[PDB]
Amino acid sequence: HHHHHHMVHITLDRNTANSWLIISKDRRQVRMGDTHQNVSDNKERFSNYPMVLGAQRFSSGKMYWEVDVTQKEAWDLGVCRDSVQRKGQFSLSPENGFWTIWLWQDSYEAGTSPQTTLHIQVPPCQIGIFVDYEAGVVSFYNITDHGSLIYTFSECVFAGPLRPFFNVGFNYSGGNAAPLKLCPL
Ligand SMILES: CCOc1ccccc1N1CCNCC1
Repeated sequence: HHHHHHMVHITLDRNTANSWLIISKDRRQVRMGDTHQNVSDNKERFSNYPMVLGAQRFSSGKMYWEVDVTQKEAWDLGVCRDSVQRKGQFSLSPENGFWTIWLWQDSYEAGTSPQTTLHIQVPPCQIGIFVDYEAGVVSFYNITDHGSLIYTFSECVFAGPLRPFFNVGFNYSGGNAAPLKLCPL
């Protein structure tokens, strides 16, 4: 791909974070803490999952960013509507306002309903996310494998402003403590 030139500087929005998340001072890294992080509750926080949004809102244009997933066992990445449900249980689907891929139990899947199997020969350590608002496209790239395509959602119905979306995953195993990191441009 030649999408790198639409690079945007993403930072994480503390106010949207699940109360167990720890966001770095520079707002570029997030990990699961071992306990509640001593913040007050608010209507923006994701309550059932270790999720957080980017601060940036997009309603037009082409945008690209990269995320480091090194040594993680489980995570979700992509974009979502600003108006997604924050409280209780829900599935990641375009019908619910999410355009995502994930790693879970040694397999990669796209968050369609039902989910779609991904075919990745080189497990990625960094993922590139490309959004073309006008075209209705969200694409995922394997930076570890020379930028090879992972998945494209097309004919997307964004239906409002979009925010970068992250899930660091639980750490029931003791093997998923590593952070998600936004990579430099
Ligand atoms: C591990 C302690 O639990 C959480 C920690 C952070 C977010 C959600 C949960 N729950 C929500 C209720 N179901 C169990 C996990």
